[PDB]
Amino acid sequence: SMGKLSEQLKHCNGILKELLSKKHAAYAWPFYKPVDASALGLHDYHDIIKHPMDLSTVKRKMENRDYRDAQEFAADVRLMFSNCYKYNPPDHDVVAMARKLQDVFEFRYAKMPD
Ligand SMILES: COc1cc(OC)c2c(=O)[nH]c(-c3cc(C)c(OCCO)c(C)c3)nc2c1
Repeated sequence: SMGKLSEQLKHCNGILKELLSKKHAAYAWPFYKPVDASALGLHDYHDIIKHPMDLSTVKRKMENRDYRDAQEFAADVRLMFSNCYKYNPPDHDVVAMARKLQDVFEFRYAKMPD
C-alpha cells in the first residue's frame, strides 16, 4: 500500500461508518443526504453555501479514492458542519444536532495517531 496514508484512510472509513451508524442516528440523520433546498424551502441555500457536503458524498468520495489522505477527509466532514453553521441561526435544531455529531467526529478523529 501507500502505507501509512492508506492505513489512515481506512481509519477514516471506520469513522465514517460510525457517523452513519444507528448509535448516532438521533442527531446524525440530517447529514445522511445532501440538503434538499427545494423541499425545505431554503430558496437561498445554494446562494449562501457554495460547496454543499453531506455524509453520503463523503462516502462516495472515499470509495472513489478522491481523498489523498485523512486530512482531506476531515476537511470535507468539517465543511459539512461549517455549512450548517454558516447558513442557519445559532438556535436552530440542526445546529445543535451538528454540534452533537461534530463532537463525536472530533473525538474519534483526534484519537488517530499521527
Ligand atoms: C433534513 O436535513 C436537513 C439538513 C440541514 O443541514 C444539514 C438543514 C439545514 O441546514 N437547515 C434547515 C432549515 C430548514 C428550515 C425550514 C428553516 O427555516 C426556513 C424558514 O425560515 C431553516 C432556517 C433551516 N433544514 C435542514 C434539514
